[PDB]
Amino acid sequence: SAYQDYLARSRVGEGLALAASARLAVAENAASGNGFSGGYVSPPATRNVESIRIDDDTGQIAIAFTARVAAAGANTLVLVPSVPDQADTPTARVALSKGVIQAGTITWECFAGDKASSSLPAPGAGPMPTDAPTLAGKLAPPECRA
Repeated sequence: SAYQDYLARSRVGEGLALAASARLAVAENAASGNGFSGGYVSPPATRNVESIRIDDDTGQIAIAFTARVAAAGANTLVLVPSVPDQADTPTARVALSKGVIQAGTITWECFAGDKASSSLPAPGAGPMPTDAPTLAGKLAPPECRA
């Protein structure tokens, strides 16, 4: 129902905001050439957010929501970071490179479970999720959707 979607979307948006902590951790580790989950302490679990985790190799962030939001196994959103292949007049986007000093601006793309390709502006597509998200796009903000 439209009303049920409203409840879920509000809570999913809160989860995405709470994941700012992880986006900052990934950026700090990228700036120092460290594994991207290094030093990251996720905030307390809430009634709506079960966990926020960082992939140490790619910097992808997985947000798992509680059953208040979506069923188990259909409850995860993924945020994918990328950088331009070169800062000046890029021709493509590339996944983060573990161990490399990368202090430039990171672009994050949100993927819900039904989003089958990257949809970023110039310089083009970002990487796909490593672990696939499972949250239905209808429950997520529009830029996470197919």
